[PDB]
Amino acid sequence: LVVAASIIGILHLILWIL
Amino acid sequence: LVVAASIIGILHLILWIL
Amino acid sequence: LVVAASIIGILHLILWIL
Amino acid sequence: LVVAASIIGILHLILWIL
Repeated sequence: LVVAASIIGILHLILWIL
Repeated sequence: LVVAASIIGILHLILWIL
Repeated sequence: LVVAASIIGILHLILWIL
Repeated sequence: LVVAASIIGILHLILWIL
């Protein structure tokens, strides 16, 4: 769960900045 | 907490995409 | 961190629904 | 991951309130 949340949170957070 | 956050984060993230 | 994130995530998520 | 998510979640959450 931490590995998946880390991947989705990273890419998910980047998309918000864009 | 991880199990609940994982369920809410998954469904919660899906709702945003829609 | 999990205890705090759980409290902020819970109340933080509720505020979004409202 | 928890240390990084905690830093990004904290500052990331503050930016939303502003």
